Amino acid sequence: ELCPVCGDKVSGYHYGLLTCESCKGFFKRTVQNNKRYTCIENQNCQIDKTQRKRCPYCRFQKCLSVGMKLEAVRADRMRGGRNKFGPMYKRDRAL
DNA sequence: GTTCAAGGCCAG
DNA sequence: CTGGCCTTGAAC
Ligand SMILES: [Zn+2]
Ligand SMILES: [Zn+2]
Repeated sequence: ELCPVCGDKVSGYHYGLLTCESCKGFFKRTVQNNKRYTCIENQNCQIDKTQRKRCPYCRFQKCLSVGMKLEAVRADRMRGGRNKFGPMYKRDRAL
């Protein structure tokens, strides 16, 4: 399937839904360090595989827009296991 | 024992 | 900063 954010190849469920590996890394990086970006355009830049790197601000807005969850990023940076969205993913897979 | 989604590593 | 690959571990 295609990443709902940039269209790249999905690698699995990441923070609420299927996304590509790069967007998973980007969202993690962003939320973990409270990164704050600023768009030089009009905060409505188009995101695609070849432009996602051009504006992190709009890339992040899209991540939130499509449904990526801030709560899936762990405050205590705990490793492994499975979060509260475990069952949800199991349901999304079936349907 | 196996899954597999979340965190970590690091070459570029 | 980016993103492909690695490590971790509760849930099943
Ligand atoms: Zn993506
Ligand atoms: Zn923008």
